[PDB]
Amino acid sequence: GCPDGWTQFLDLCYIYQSAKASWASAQSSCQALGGILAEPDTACENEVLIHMCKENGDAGSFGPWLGGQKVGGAWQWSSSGAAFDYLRWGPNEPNNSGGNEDCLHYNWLSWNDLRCHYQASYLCQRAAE
Ligand SMILES: CC(=O)N[C@@H]1[C@@H](O)[C@H](O[C@@H]2O[C@H](CO)[C@@H](O[C@@H]3O[C@H](CO[C@H]4O[C@H](CO)[C@@H](O)[C@H](O)[C@@H]4O[C@@H]4O[C@H](CO)[C@@H](O)[C@H](O)[C@H]4NC(C)=O)[C@@H](O)[C@H](O[C@H]4O[C@H](CO)[C@@H](O)[C@H](O)[C@@H]4O[C@@H]4O[C@H](CO)[C@@H](O)[C@H](O)[C@H]4NC(C)=O)[C@@H]3O)[C@H](O)[C@H]2NC(C)=O)[C@@H](CO)O[C@H]1O
Ligand SMILES: [Ca+2]
Repeated sequence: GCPDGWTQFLDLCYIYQSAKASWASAQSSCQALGGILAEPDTACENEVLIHMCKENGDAGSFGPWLGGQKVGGAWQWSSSGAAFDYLRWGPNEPNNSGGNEDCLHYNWLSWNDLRCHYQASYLCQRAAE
């Protein structure tokens, strides 16, 4: 079971929220919905979020926040501290442009590193009931 207006995949529920929110603000928003920024650590979870991005007309540059973060030099999922294993970086990413690209988001439907105060839409996940 997933809540109404959310998209189901295996044991997860996702939702796209149109916003102009920093990564931190987006996290706070997902937490109020009982969830977290989406952490697509499998190829198929990414395909589902990508489909949602296309559905919401957010398939180009400065696509939505995801829950990956760069702590020091290490790319990891926020909720778990897990180092990225499966990767979905876009071509020539990550590139750390301007030196402060410490948050994960979709850029042209691929992962990119972006400055965390950039204002974007966001994707949340929660456990299915
Ligand atoms: C109001 C006003 O006038 N404001 C302007 C303000 O717009 C402007 O900011 C610049 O805006 C432009 C236009 O949106 C930006 O250009 C696009 O950037 C996106 C975002 O990704 C880049 O930027 C972020 C940082 O913000 C960074 O995290 C990413 O890594 C990426 O940086 C770039 O990485 C490249 C490798 O990935 C490097 O080689 C670059 O040097 C590096 N850029 C920087 C700034 O360091 C980006 O996605 C866009 O790229 C698409 O479009 C171009 C042109 O068509 C293509 O050449 C690209 O290949 C890419 O196209 C897409 O590529 C996909 C695969 O990658 C394909 O799947 C897609 O189909 C294809 N899509 C299309 C439509 O062809 C742009 O490059 C830019 O970042 C802003 N800043 C700068 C400095 O340019 C500022 C700046 O002057 O001025 C204000 O006045
Ligand atoms: Ca980048």
